[PDB]
Amino acid sequence: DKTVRWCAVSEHEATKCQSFRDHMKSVIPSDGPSVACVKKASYLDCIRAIAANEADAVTLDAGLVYDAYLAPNNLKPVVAEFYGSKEDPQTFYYAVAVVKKDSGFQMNQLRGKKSCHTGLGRSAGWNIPIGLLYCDLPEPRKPLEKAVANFFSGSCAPCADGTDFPQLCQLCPGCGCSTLNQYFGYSGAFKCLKDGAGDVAFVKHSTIFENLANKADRDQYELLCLDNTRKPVDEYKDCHLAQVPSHTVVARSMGGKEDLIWELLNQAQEHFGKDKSKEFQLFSSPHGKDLLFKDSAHGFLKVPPRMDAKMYLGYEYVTAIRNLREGTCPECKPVKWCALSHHERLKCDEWSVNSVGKIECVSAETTEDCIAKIMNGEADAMSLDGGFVYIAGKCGLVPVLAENYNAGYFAVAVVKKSASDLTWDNLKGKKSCHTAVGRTAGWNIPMGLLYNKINHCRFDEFFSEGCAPGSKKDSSLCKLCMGSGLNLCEPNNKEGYYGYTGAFRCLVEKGDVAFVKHQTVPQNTGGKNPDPWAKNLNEKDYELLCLDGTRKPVEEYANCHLARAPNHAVVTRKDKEACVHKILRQQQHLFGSNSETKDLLFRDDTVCLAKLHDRNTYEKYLGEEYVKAVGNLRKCSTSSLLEACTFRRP
Ligand SMILES: [Fe+3]
Repeated sequence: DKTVRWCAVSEHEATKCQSFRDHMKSVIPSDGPSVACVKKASYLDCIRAIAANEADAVTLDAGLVYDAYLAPNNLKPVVAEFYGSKEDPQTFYYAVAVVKKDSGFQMNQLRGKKSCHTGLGRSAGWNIPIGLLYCDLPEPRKPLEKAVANFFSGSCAPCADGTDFPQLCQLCPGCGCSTLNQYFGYSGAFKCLKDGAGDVAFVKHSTIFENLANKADRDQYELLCLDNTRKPVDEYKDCHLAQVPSHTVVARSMGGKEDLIWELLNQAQEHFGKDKSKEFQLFSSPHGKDLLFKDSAHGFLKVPPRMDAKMYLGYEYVTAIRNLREGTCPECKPVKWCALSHHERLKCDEWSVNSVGKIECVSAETTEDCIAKIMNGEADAMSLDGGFVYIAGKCGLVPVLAENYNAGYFAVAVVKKSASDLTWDNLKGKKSCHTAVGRTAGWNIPMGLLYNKINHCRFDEFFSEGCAPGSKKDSSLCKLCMGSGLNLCEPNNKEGYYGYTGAFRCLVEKGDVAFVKHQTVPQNTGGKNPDPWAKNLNEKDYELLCLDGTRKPVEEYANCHLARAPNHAVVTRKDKEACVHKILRQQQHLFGSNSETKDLLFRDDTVCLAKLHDRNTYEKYLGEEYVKAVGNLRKCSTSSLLEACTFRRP
């Protein structure tokens, strides 16, 4: 059967689920999804039912999405409700801390201030901010209200126990837990800030825009960012306490039935969603409000399949809620490097013991997996080609240090000297060799420039065929690759045409043009590479294509390159930027210019790890022209990590 067992948490919900069930049968054909209805006592019982394979799907708030993820439940987000409208779907809100312009303090200076909260137990106004501040609170941290009462000098915390903790009600005596209290709710807590009762209001990104129509007034307010800087109120995407999904359908991590759940809900919205005007409506009920889904919902969006709960909720949210649940606080130290192979891990392990605890190791199977571990705190750092820096950046990470070899390396187009027809001005129908799709030298620069000439990124229809590792297996740009079985066209070492050397090899054996870096040909000719494919080559037999339309010798790269590559760079989270900057310079003065295979963790061209100063953003580090190019190449991107991050921040 293709049945989705929907979990209801009340009798009114099960009634709506049964109506849902019955109406779907009229509009979905026999080979299509159907609905079964399971009634449990609570959200938590539903989570357990689904983990136990007694049900399949339930829609949850953020907090319960977190509970659902924890062992032994192991559920994940699969479909999101959206709001507002189809043109600009709203899936998330942002919890923010709003303050007055010129009030003279940062997030790490909130102790002693006056706070305005929407209400005790509410997410944006209490659980998140207090969650994030948890370890700043004085001991004993239980009971929580007492500890908060002794952190802020006074507050309005609606619904708090002012009798036992009067500080929490200084700004709203009684701590009224209703609209009768002028400082209750989102508009209430903002008002508490605006009227000068408090110094900080813990509310939503939209709260200020709903209460202040004129920009001139909003310019008198700012937001506290967790890096202890301030930003304008319309920049909440880069300055929030947490990003929070409004309502999320979850399901088993393995065994599903993700695709069935989406097929069901997508067809349900199409026949019974917003403004469909049938007797049955998905987003309302005669039996009650917010049954199964929120009545305000306008539809559903499929959650990208790479997404897990921690990535969906985000690192900020998870930190906040972890603190609340676990109640654990520390008493700088170990940087967790991410390895991508057994040989990367072996160098890392012996680095760890050589560093004396200062460095530790974690491994993942691909770069993206390693990036995701950095985003969620399972790891802290790794070094990346410019193309992965962009992806890391879109995913919220920052570059901290750049690999130096000597402005960085040159991306060049290599060709065989014999075939003296080839020029940059027309490579249409020729055979191309790339390091990998999405890398600086192999793709982003050359195809970036190419995009401007042809105005599309279907490069498998420009070149006759090629090898560009990471392409779709049925693409003409996997035809020249050499990997066997499942390894064919894979962006890793089991594919011999992957990477700088690989792409040059590809040119030598099969291609017409290879997109690599300036030192690749010199290093793989003249006997320096002893492998049979390179041993007997000399660099004089290869030439570079210049932007002119002319050609030049390989040593002449400085006047015959496509563009300057931004260097490979170490990336991490903003909250570890300082510690990573410190520990690596302290480690490279000990183990720098003063791997057992090739280019493990860092390139072997790397002489030092260099300061970035003001270029600690992916946009500022890569430069605008590089970012523009990659932007245009996304239209044809197949990176599932990038798809997941962009779902959360388009
Ligand atoms: Fe590179």
